[PDB]
Amino acid sequence: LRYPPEMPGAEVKVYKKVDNVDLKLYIYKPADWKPADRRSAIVFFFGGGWQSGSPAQFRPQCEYFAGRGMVAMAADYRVGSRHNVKVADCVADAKSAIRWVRQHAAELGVDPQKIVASGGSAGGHLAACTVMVPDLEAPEEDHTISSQANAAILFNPVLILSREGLLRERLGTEPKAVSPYHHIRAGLPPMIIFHGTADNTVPFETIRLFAEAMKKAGNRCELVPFEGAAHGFFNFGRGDNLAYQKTLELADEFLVEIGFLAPK
Repeated sequence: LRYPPEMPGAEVKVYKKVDNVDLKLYIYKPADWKPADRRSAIVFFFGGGWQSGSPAQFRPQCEYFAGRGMVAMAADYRVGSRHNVKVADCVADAKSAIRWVRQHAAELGVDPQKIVASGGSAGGHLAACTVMVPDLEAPEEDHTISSQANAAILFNPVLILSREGLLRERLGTEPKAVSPYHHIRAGLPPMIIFHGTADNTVPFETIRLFAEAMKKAGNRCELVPFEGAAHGFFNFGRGDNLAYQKTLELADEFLVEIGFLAPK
């Protein structure tokens, strides 16, 4: 992976300007797309510990879901190795991207109620924050436009950043305020999570505990273990793309199930 990324075929849009950085979305439109469409959308946030990473990470997935009829995009967001930011700033950027897509839904051919947030590791944390972590919004945006996504698809996310009830210098808030686990509650959007049982960076148990508490609150939170798999197992090019193909087909089925995508 390289940064800056190369996204051939993508329409580039600046979704946020902050400290003289133009943050871009890379948009992959489906065949027969028209502005008047009301398609589901998916916004991918790359991983990289809130420090590095590249939007190119989820370029293959964007091309897949565009091929299936969604408006699929990969968002850039600020990260520590490039910008003077903390985790809470990345959250604000991720929320800005969801808000921007909803705000621009009509020009994007998008149903503002069918916006999916997705990502891997730190990017999976950001996607989770856009469905359940309150506040941390850009202060000058229009908060009457919701930044909350309507579903989530998480690839070994980080969901617990605080040991309360169970890099702190670079969270930018008290740990609970950026910890999805600490905001579990009823009435949340549906989500599916893929995680390797042998993940040595983000322990599988933290995700199992999250999903159990989330089901107890009545939420559709499906955790799919990948037996013996390590961190990053799902990426294109890893293994023999078996896990890559498998997470796509399970994510596809999840989107058809919740009514965001038509069956193949």
